Amino acid sequence: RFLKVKNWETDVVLTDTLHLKSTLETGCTEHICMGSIMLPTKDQLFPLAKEFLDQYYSSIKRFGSKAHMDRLEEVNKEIESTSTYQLKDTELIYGAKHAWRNASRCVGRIQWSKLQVFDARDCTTAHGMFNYICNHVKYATNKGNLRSAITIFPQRTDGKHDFRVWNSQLIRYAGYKQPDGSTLGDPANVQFTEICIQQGWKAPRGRFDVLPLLLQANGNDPELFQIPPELVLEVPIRHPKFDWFKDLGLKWYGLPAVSNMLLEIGGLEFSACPFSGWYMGTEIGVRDYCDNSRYNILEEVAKKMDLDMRKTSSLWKDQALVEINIAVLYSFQSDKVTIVDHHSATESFIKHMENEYRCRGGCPADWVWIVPPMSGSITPVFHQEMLNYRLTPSFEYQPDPWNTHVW
Amino acid sequence: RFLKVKNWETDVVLTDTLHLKSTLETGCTEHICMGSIMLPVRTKDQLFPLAKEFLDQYYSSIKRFGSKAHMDRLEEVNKEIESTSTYQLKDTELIYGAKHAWRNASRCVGRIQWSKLQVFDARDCTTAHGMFNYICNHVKYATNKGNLRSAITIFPQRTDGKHDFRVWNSQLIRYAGYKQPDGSTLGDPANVQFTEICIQQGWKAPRGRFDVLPLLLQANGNDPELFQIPPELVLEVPIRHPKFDWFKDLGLKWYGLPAVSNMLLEIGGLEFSACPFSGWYMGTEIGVRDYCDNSRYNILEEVAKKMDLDMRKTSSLWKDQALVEINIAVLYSFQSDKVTIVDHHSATESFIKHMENEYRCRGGCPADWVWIVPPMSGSITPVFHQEMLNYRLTPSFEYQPDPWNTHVWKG
Ligand code: HEM
Ligand code: HEM
Ligand SMILES: Cc1cc(N)nc(CCc2cc(N)cc(CCc3cc(C)cc(N)n3)c2)c1
Ligand SMILES: Cc1cc(N)nc(CCc2cc(N)cc(CCc3cc(C)cc(N)n3)c2)c1
Ligand SMILES: [Cl-]
Ligand SMILES: [Cl-]
Ligand SMILES: [Cl-]
Ligand SMILES: [Cl-]
Ligand SMILES: [Zn+2]
Ligand SMILES: [Zn+2]
Ligand SMILES: [Zn+2]
Repeated sequence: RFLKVKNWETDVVLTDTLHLKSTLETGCTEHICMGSIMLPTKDQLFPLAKEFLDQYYSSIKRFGSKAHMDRLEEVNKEIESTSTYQLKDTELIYGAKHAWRNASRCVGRIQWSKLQVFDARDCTTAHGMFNYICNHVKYATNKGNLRSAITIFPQRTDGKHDFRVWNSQLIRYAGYKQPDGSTLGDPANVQFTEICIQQGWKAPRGRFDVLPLLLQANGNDPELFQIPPELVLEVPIRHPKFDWFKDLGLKWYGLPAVSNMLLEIGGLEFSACPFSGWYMGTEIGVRDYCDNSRYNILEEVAKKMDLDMRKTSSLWKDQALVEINIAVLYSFQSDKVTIVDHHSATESFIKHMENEYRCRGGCPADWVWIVPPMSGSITPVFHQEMLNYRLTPSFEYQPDPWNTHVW
Repeated sequence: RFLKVKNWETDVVLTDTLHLKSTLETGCTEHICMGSIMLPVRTKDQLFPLAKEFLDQYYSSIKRFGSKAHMDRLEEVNKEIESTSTYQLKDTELIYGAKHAWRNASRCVGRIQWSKLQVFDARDCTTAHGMFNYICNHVKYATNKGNLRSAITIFPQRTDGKHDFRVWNSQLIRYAGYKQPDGSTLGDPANVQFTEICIQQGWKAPRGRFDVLPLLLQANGNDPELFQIPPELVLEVPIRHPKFDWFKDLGLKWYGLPAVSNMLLEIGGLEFSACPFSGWYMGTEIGVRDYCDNSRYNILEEVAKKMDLDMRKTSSLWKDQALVEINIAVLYSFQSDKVTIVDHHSATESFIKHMENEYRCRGGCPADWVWIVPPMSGSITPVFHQEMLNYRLTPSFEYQPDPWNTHVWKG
């Protein structure tokens, strides 16, 4: 009921009391831990509404006030009548900021209160969606000086009028299977690229083709739109000491913008809610460049470095991995595009977590994701025990729309 | 029930049925996952089912389930429990149990080797002097002049909890740590408390950076006694780097035999509180944890200085660069001196092959991702993208409290 977490580097011990407000399931049981599994009605809605409105009213120091009670009744009334309800703007901004606050897999949550929420609940068409998105992209990008944002489209109704961004991120590179058997571009986006072509996109068939947006308004069939190239800030990748690095032909985009998740606030479901921040360097240099199912360039970089690749024990993979990550950071910094390295991001997070422990009573965190995908042990999060539990408002996974949408 | 795990690199999906045999708890609930928490006398009543469980597994493994030998063994154990409150394992059962506790060790990446464990039965041991002899023998055998062999030594089981055998050392071989008055630490900061006990017990500390600790050994619940391991039995490797000639002048060395001696072995409900076991090192345990943890030798700054990296900002990745160089050094030194060691790529690759084979033949392989993923370069190893299920099978190794915390002193 009071839970202790220890830091094995500093001996510091912290007490979590926030977990007693956990609600959704973890996937784990007393018999089996699923901590490393990536995906482990009117009657239903009012409790969720109440739970949310109670936390909102508590947060502005107005708990049990007539204004609190009157909103509970109003929402109760509207649920009884319409089977759903509408959030006040203040509630929407609170709910969104808190869904980020509660994202146990996010190392960047120190920034959670500074989120810019764009309310797009008046949107009715895919063209309208496209406009809201370009606006979000321009605002978030800010000529390289990135600002966090989320844009919130209309909430689910019957579940057959869903708004969805079919892209998994607003900005991402196409993937194509070649007669050769190999893959050109990003292998992660092969499927989504084919649907784009099936829908009518003229693919440039290159290595770094920014995908078009495929947008679904009001449950209608989704539509293609090209983001104005001038709004997609990209960074060519060079290394501060290896001149040959640039020749590998590498570049990436400055804006990480997740667009396939669902935002849940007070039982209400926001199926299109793209949100963006800025990159931690390892996301591009370790995952995007170096996963075997991604650009997979470790081999080619190690070769240009003339490392000995005869035996794994030379740590050639590791040497190359560092230099690739050095080059990413260097390139973003030289072009004045916001980026954070994993030492700085995790130090910031440990500061955030201690802040949350004193002020909120805990900070749900998923160690498997919070510890960076390289040099884990030499970052201050490795030795930090974490408790992982689900608080609402939250971001949730949802299935890809092509598996569900009826044409 | 069937449980699926996926590999996000290869899309290979595996099905777990072995979790149905799980017992003890994880610490987790449907409301809270404690997957990253490091640590979240038995009655006749609880003992016979534990024994039966174990002997059913044992007789299955040998294709003799339900046999006359099986049933006679259940009955023989049952009555021994009735009349003595405990029972004795056959040697065959002990070997099987120990091998399985390793096979079931969800935090161990080295499990491909589980079936080749040399088991030394020390249940006839009665004194600390006897323990010391058993341990020197274990060390000499396991070390094998640098061609390392896995081994475990098993001392008598717990009886009433007042007569425990305990190795007070957390590992058989480890370096002393000394807190200086100015607040610095000489040698290994992990062993300061234990070093202090040793000294209090009469150990004459050399007070150097790499002093091999004496063994502190408790037999039959008696006060523990000090013994120095013969230096000729302690294999050590001077650490140097294949390209950087100044690396040797850091004065680093490490011991070749990792030998955990503070855990408890549970088999068939019996508790073996002194069961030191050893294998060989994965390079990162020395180069990442032992050398570069801030609470350990903490040499990252010194190495980076000598390399003349840009240390003005974390974003040059100077710490990562030095980390890789130190780990390169450790593996190069070990290989050159022909002392068994495994790099993290080869170890995790072997583990994945082990794990898949365990799914085919056993219906699962419980694994703790937090420990299985190496402490550097996680994502470029094949375990990072591997979903794992963590649950507890017996026989097992368990944590137990440090003995200076519970021991009743006799004087
Ligand atoms: C401001 C800069 C931000 C940074 C540096 C950052 C960092 C990260 C990282 C590194 C991960 C996954 C671990 C990895 O990729 O290695 C992640 C996950 C996540 N973040 Fe952030 N984040 C930022 C902003 C945001 C914002 C603005 C939101 C929402 C408003 C958000 C919500 C999430 C969620 C829901 C996940 C989990 C995604 C999933 O389960 O797939 N983050 N974050
Ligand atoms: C043969 C070579 C072996 C290798 C390379 C190896 C490797 C490792 C590593 C790397 C870890 C923890 C992860 C880390 O420290 O970064 C570990 C943990 C562990 N291994 Fe092994 N292992 C070996 C042999 C053994 C043997 C012989 C046993 C027992 C019979 C054993 C049982 C365990 C246990 C119980 C843990 C968890 C320790 C704890 O919770 O503190 N391993 N192993
Ligand atoms: C808003 C925001 C900003 C920012 N800078 N970064 C993000 C996360 C984006 C992200 C995108 C993808 N495709 C995969 C992962 C990790 C996928 C993963 C992680 C682990 C630990 C294991 C595994 N199998 N997969 C993270 C969001
Ligand atoms: C028999 C054997 C052979 C072999 N090569 N290695 C071992 C494991 C030895 C070991 C010893 C210590 N002191 C700490 C750890 C990990 C400590 C740790 C890991 C993680 C993931 C987090 C954390 N806080 N602490 C492991 C046993
Ligand atoms: Cl990405
Ligand atoms: Cl990934
Ligand atoms: Cl160690
Ligand atoms: Cl550690
Ligand atoms: Zn769990
Ligand atoms: Zn990856
Ligand atoms: Zn450590």
